[PDB]
Amino acid sequence: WGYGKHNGPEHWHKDFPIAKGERQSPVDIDTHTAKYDPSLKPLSVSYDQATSLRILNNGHAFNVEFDDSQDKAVLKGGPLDGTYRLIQFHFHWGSLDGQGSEHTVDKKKYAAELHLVHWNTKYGDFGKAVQQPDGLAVLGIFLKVGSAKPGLQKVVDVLDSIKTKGKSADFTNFDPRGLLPESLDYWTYPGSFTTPPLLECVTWIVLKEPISVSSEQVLKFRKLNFNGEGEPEELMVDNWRPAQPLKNRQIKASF
Ligand SMILES: CC(=O)Nc1nnc(S(N)(=O)=O)s1
Ligand SMILES: [Hg+2]
Ligand SMILES: [Zn+2]
Repeated sequence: WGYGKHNGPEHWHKDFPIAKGERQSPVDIDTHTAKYDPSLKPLSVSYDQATSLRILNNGHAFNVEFDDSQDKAVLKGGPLDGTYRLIQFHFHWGSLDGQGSEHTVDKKKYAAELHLVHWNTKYGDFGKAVQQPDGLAVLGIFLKVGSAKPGLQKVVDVLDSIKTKGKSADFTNFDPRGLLPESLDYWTYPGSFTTPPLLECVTWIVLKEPISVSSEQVLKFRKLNFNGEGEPEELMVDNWRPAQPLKNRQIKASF
């Protein structure tokens, strides 16, 4: 599967029939139809103990991986019941600044989207959490092009080392708190992974406020490759899935 004409999102249903399911992601967030729900609690992001391990180009995005053997970096509160552990974060971006996010807000696309993936610890490991309707919680953050985000720079600087598919580099002591917006206001709805296998195990929490990154920072993302070393070079750009039918789900807003 991939993102090109012949293996892109419109073809994914043939190998993963869940592509046409009832709670697929991403979706367009219509701000006027979202329901303010006053019983939604504040989010609790406790990332002071986080331990990053490595950064990896996996052929469709680059992931920073975290040590999740202990409650080191956790998400709770919000719409969640239970503690969810951070296992990795990745981005989806475009070839041009006016496209790149997966979720849109009143049909507006942003330059990129950050996903911080968490799994529900009551299920014991990640592989069990993908068997449950509330197994995962992904925190989504929009990126707009503007001033440099200083906290993103270590990530941008290592990208040359993992240019092609399969490469990795040790990436310790990166603090994910430098990627968070000021406000933790959010929208939440029940959804899925946005890449195959597209499992419907995710409570999505999409933050209202985007973070700014510079043009130079998002250009470095665009220099990555989909292909492996020694293959024809395919630039890793536009690795996003288009919005899916909300199909009678309700988007709740914390504000
Ligand atoms: C192993 C893993 O994390 N897989 C994911 N697949 N899609 C994801 S996304 N784009 O919805 O955050 S995370
Ligand atoms: Hg599931
Ligand atoms: Zn993602």
